Amino acid sequence: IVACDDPDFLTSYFAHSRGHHLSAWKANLKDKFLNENIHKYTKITDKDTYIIFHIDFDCFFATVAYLCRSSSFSACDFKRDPIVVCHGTKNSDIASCNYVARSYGIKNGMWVSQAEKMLPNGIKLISLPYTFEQFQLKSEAFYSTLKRLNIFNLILPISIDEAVCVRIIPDNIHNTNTLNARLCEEIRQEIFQGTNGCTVSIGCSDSLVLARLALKMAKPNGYNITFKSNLSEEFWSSFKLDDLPGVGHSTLSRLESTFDSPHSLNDLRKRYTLDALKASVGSKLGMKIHLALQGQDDEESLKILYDPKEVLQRKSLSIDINWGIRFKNITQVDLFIERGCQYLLEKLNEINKTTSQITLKLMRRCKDAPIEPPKYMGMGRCDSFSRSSRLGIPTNEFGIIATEMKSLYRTLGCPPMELRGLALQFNKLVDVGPDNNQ
DNA sequence: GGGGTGTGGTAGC
DNA sequence: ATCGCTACCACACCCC
Ligand SMILES: Nc1ccn([C@H]2C[C@H](O)[C@@H](COP(=O)(O)OP(=O)(O)OP(=O)(O)O)O2)c(=O)n1
Ligand SMILES: [Mn+2]
Ligand SMILES: [Mn+2]
Ligand SMILES: [Mn+2]
Ligand SMILES: [Mn+2]
Repeated sequence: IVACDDPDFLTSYFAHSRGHHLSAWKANLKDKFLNENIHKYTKITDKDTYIIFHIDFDCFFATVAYLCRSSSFSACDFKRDPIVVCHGTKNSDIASCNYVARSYGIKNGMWVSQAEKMLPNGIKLISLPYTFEQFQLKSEAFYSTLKRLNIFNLILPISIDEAVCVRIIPDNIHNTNTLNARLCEEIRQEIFQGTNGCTVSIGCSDSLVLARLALKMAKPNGYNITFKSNLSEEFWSSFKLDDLPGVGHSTLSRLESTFDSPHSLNDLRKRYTLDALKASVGSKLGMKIHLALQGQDDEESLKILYDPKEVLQRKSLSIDINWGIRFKNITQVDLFIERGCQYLLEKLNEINKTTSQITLKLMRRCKDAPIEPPKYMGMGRCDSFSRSSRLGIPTNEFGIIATEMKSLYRTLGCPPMELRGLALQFNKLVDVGPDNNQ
């Protein structure tokens, strides 16, 4: 048990934070792509016809945590009991629930108390601990399998549990659905054996947006092949609005009142005009949502195939800590700001870059929000503020960066005990070259 | 036109 | 108890 003002707080919070493990796994996957394909150039051109295999583990954490469960859960049955991965018993986020749990309508992200209340009496929720190293190991088996199979020209990290895999079809050869239906089976089986029992689902299409939607139609433990020539009302009607890329809870809300509450992608499909759509959710987002409702990708999304190196290169670096923030005085806020900058400088140095620009974001307790929110150590309800500072010459100096960071907090005006959350960023990054003379 | 900003949206949760 | 993390783009304005 470690308070925010203990020198050890950052290391411990990161050791238990599944969100931190997720972002770091993500980040390490993107660097290994940039080292593996440093002199390879098997990227996607417009001269290429390609198919997208979008591959993802079914209830990833839930599965790995069950497969590696301690002897205390030996009798747990993974297709018979609702299983969640979580820290706690009340206001603890469910990082992953199995599909037994999803029948009762439990979702990823809910709290244990909120998922328990949806089970009928006589049904027990099972809560497995996080198994972070096993998550990492299993993922490694997944990416090793994909590359070993020798059937993709580009393998794109999406996640600890996801990749977009591109196969180029030479125009001599002729692709068919039984050929496709059957790479899927090879992939699913090979990953199953390699992961010692984890299952993946695959969506397969001539577009990223259709492979994403197909992947969702395929889950659990299955695969869906849906090309643009296969589109039907039956397809669109099997999706809700935020199933679509580019649609989070706010865009979703905006669409639901500009178009008389569409309930399936088919509804939205038949009721929308491009121009009312732009005016409702924003023009660029609206042109992507319009493209997506036809199965076609956007130019912003296609870049990941044409220059995946430029897309997956890290253009900023940052930490976020919005849990357990309870400082009493400014001296403690500064020391923790200092310990954050040193951690970020460690990351900046491992990648041999400087930063031109930093940013501090913070969360401040809303004036009438309780000082302790329902969630233990939660941020509670907060307004956020941020400020940025452009540094003269790019640097990796702790003196300069930490001092400007503490000044950006001194400037935002937030009393130490109203602090509930901190974010520390390095924005513009420069590679350190061989010349360093003025 | 270019450059900047803080806020807010999506994505991967 | 409980561990609410990162990275990118879009936008509405301001500057020269
Ligand atoms: N709100 C969330 C969503 C996901 N995760 C973690 C746990 C997941 O196991 C992992 C992968 O995310 P996915 O979106 O792929 O969800 P799942 O793999 O758990 O289930 P599925 O993809 O079959 O729907 O990310 C989390 O911690 N909090
Ligand atoms: Mn998954
Ligand atoms: Mn996933
Ligand atoms: Mn959505
Ligand atoms: Mn997901």
